[PDB]
Amino acid sequence: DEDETTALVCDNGSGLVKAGFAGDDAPRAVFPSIVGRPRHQGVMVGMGQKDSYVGDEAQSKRGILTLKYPIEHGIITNWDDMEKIWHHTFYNELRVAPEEHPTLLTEAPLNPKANREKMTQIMFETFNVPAMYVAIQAVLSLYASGRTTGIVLDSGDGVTHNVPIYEGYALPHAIMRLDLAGRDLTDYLMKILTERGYSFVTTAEREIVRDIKEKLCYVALDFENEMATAASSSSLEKSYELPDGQVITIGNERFRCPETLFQPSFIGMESAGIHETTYNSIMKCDIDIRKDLYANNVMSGGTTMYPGIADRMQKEITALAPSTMKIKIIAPPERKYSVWIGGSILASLSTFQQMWITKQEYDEAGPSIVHRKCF
Amino acid sequence: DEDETTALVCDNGSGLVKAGFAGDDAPRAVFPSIVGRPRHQGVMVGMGQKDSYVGDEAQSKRGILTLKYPIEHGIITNWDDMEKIWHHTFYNELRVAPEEHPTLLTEAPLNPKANREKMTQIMFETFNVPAMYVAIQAVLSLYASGRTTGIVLDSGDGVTHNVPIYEGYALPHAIMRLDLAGRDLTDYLMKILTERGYSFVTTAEREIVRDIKEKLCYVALDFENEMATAASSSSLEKSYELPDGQVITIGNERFRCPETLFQPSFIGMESAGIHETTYNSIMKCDIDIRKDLYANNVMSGGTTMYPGIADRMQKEITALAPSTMKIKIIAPPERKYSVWIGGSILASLSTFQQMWITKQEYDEAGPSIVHRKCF
Amino acid sequence: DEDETTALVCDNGSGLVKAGFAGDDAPRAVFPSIVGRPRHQGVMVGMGQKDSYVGDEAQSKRGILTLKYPIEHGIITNWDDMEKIWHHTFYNELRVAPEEHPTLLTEAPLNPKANREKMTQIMFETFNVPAMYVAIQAVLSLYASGRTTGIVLDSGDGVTHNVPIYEGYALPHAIMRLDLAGRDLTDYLMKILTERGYSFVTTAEREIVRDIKEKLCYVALDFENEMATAASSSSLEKSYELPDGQVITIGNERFRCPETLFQPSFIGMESAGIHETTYNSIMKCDIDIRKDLYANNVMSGGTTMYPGIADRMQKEITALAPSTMKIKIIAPPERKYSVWIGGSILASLSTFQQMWITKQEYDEAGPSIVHRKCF
Repeated sequence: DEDETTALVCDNGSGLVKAGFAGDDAPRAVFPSIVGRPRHQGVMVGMGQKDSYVGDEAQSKRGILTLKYPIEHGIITNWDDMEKIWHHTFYNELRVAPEEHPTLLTEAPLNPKANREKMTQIMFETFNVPAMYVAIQAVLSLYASGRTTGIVLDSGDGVTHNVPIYEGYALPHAIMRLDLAGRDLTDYLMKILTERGYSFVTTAEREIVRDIKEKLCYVALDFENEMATAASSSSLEKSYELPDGQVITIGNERFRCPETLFQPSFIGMESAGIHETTYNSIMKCDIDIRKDLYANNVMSGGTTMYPGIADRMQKEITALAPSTMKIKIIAPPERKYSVWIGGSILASLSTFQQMWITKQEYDEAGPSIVHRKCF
Repeated sequence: DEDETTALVCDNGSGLVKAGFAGDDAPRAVFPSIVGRPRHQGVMVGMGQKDSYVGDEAQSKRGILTLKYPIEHGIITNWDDMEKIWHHTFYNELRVAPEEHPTLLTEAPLNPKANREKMTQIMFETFNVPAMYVAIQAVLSLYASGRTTGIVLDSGDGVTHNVPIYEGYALPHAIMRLDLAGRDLTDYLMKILTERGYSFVTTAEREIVRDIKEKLCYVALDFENEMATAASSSSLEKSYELPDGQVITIGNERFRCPETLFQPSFIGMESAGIHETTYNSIMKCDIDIRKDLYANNVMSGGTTMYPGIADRMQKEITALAPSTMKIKIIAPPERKYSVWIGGSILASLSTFQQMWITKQEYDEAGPSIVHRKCF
Repeated sequence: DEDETTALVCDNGSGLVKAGFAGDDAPRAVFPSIVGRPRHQGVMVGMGQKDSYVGDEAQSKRGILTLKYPIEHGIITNWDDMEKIWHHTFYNELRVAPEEHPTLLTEAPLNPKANREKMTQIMFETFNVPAMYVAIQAVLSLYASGRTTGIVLDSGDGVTHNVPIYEGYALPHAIMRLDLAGRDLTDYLMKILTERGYSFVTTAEREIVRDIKEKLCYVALDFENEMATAASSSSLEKSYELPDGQVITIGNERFRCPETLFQPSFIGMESAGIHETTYNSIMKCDIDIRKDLYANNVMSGGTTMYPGIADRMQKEITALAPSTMKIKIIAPPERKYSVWIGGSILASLSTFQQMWITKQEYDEAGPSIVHRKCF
């Protein structure tokens, strides 16, 4: 017990952190990974004039901020903010003490040697956690699927990826990435709205554009019919209500914004997203593994979650792929949190006492062991 | 004992003083802060030529006096009138010997350094009280509400005020004063009662119109339905008996005077009243305030008390505010007295023996220490 | 002539409307966008029961009326009120027959388009104007500067904006609206005056504090020093007398409010103010047009007319900008009407007989052709 369920899992995600204990099905703490600092002196009536707090406190909610998004594009960018974040992860969010709990964290698909180490320097030297672990975001998604071989295509908030997996780890020459994903299409949804209207330009009109992404967005299975069919009498017309009585008629719009992730092109770079990108990821992968991977293409993230995406993947990657390979997407129900759940199962596991990085090993060898125990 | 409840508390309020001791629920002395002086060499009563009268004395004998008001616009203008008043406060009202009682005097929330220092001068250097404290009114009103988390919107008699507090650090650029309040409203009630027919000609016809305000009046929860239906058959008629048996019927007048505190404007520019003035005791500074403020919006003072003001505030700030904030007003029972009460409870506090400004601290260091021990 | 001078222009701003004819240097009608409605049945001196008043006439009757603001944040939220405004704009304000008059009406930087079109319905279907145009406000401020290319910051009433225009094409991907502007930076100044020493009595006096910003208010070149400096001996001290004998000794206040536009502050509204939000508008638009953006940064609008604001802008954006790139503000003398002057010239234009959206095209194809004629 004392290790086995007290183990923690804390996905440092591209916009939101997911923390908890191990062997929980779904995260104990979820928060926008943002800290900031005063542009002016200012107090309320409350307690004592503090320097920086974190998350939904400073995001739903950021006036005197200088917003720092310290984990940009899934690689922890600022470490004074990150530390404050983990302080908030324990002594606010999980209501626990660091020296008591081993932690499992996730990292970037190409997290550099020394950043993985920088994580480990802080987690022992300020946080003093008794044991710890960090595993790559993608391997944990395929592990939440529970397949040892495959190809994960992660398009969460600030990063799109493709990582083959076969019997244990990843393949960095195949591994694709893209810096435009779950965020970038929400603002773009505001454009397509602001070609319809909209107008959404308060903060409270901008952060609701986000939610309209989550509901009203679809991925068009054939844009040729659909876009044109929207403008007759038809359907496509849906609506939302504002904080007041104004209806938000959105029709010939709903499907335009996800389509982007299925061909992001922009004047003198072509940022080919989701599909051809798998074919070229697997075409850099092992030739004997390819077959399985064609059938074991799995998705994860916020912006893999739009309605229509799986069918849309199913037709597309096939048209590209060599017709003897039985191809098939695995995009499970829980695929916005899978990165974490893989972690949870990876910690509450009878074998895992071997794979912990401990107190002692750290003092003896220093952070490079956390690289060498991984690969 | 020798300090504890020998400790005095004395609110210098814009028209009214509240003196007393530490550890009392309700003020021991209360008087109208008028200073009279005869316009005639009139050898008076059981003692002949008197230079002055203070409190109700000055209010009876007005016809022979000139009336002075030292705490005008929140602050201590002339220090001979003040000192006369405090001599009345101790040597007449409280009946104490000044040299055995620590005092607490209050201070107007934008009380200049030297003005705090000048209360500090007179208490020790002439009154010779062994110890003292000067206290930011909105911090005493705060405390009394069992909270340090809560924005005082003081609106007394000659003052409106919104002061936000960081455990003492009362923000020096969100604090507000706005002098249109209980006095402006009383003269308004006279005005409207005259349009109605009536003649508030003499002093005996004039000071009754104040008390009518204090009790018979209301704040509309919507000004349409009220200020239409009242002019018919309906309700809303109330009546007062005079110094004689002539009844004074008030119906379309009653609820206009408190309404004023919310909505002036006519034609020109763009400005605020209570609600918008609390929407910019909002827009000011700190990132991690807000969620506290909107839910913990307090009120205090003489012109806060008229029936309807809480529910009227509660709709109003909410329509202005972005609709993710859980908003809630707080308007306590005793809210023309809180200013003193939390004062009193703050002097009978076990933590306070560091805080008292003493004889010695003053002979060693002198005046500024009262400010420097606080802000 | 028959088209040329008889063309109208009517900038529907978030508080004030600006109207007139083609060619004219300065607007023929400037009115408050106040539809006021009665809470009463009754008759005025010589005039019977009307359902509404619009502009100044409504404002004068406040006590008996309910006011609304239909063009909140720049966007037409209620169409009963809007239609009432335009009906007043022709049949009262511009004193002409609409069916003889092409009209040019502005629209917010990213307006609604279902609303550009709803505006296109009412103007033909009820006001039968022979032709008309709807024009993007900020594009008309760069058009008052006679340029095809430049980034425009328009901070008018409850509108603040950043628009990058390249060769007559307003890039919707960088367009900020901020929601702290000419109003918000008055209502606050209102009360800091009152903190010091003031009050505003009854139904009218709220609306003197825009004139106070527009005349007195300074943008300090350093806030830390100036804050202390004001409270020493120093200067800052000047005074404004009322329409009665109350002097407004404002000194220590005068600089604090224009400063707000260089980073508005509280919590549930991010507002990196003026400087960073331009940088983050420009950096959404490409380098080969960034050279023309940094040289061609523009400001129109009431509150960007501040004493200090150009010089402050000049230091403040440059501290964020990549260092060799040459910057200079385009903030011309007439920058509180520019939006209408863009319109007036754009009607008085030899080429425009192809660019009128005609009587006929409307009956054949309907409203969206007015957005499709724009692009």
